[PDB]
Amino acid sequence: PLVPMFKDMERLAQILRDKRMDRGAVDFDFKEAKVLVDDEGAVKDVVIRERSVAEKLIEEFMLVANETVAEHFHWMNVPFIYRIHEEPNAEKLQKFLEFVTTFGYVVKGTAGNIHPRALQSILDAVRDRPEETVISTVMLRSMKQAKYDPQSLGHFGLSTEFYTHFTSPIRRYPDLIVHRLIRTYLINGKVDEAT
RNA sequence: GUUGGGCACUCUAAGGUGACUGCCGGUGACAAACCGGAGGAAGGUGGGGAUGACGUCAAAUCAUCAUGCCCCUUAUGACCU
Repeated sequence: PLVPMFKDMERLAQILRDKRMDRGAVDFDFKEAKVLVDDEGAVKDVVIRERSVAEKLIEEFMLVANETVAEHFHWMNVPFIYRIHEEPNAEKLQKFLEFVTTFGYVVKGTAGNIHPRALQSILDAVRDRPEETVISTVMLRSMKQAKYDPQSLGHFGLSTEFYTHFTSPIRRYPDLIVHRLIRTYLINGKVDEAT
């Protein structure tokens, strides 16, 4: 009974992913380790963490929910919490652009006005190359860390203007705050100056 | 800097230019906003500074005001070492 829904979920996730990549999001697909332990905490193995179709599908659904909530509250113009990723440091990024030129990769843009899509075009060009891992690593080191902020400053890595965390309030206090602000402003209608 | 000297550059004292997110767009209600993008000595409150109608609250404080209610009065007074 669920198989038809799962096939529609896969198609929708692909449509959302295609849109996200066309918007110029940076797909940072790095090989992470997963340490496997037993019930006694003894190490059994160290494997590559793979992101499957099912994880990527849920990722796209949580992303579009997160974007939709952030955009809604941005236009409501009430105090809210955002998940921001600021523009890269122009000096670090200039050094990265000089670095990838040594491998013969030429990027369209200047370090002070780079579009995320221009970085994604490098990742796509280095995919399945020996130099992939290192170009990827030096690109990451040129980016800023994402953080929580009351200002909607956008999310460079996701190439979006509106982003918040809404989808995990059991394990993230920002999401729990987002839920309280939703209840305060939308459900209870409490948009008064003192609130 | 002496020794002149209008003393340019000082300097000092005004006066006056001066900056306005104004220009100018990316987004978007061709909106806002924000990203800006230039000019410029300097930027978005050019930056720090700056503002009453009914003033008003056992605010705060009986050393605010109270003497409160004190009191000692050749002494709950001053002078000396």
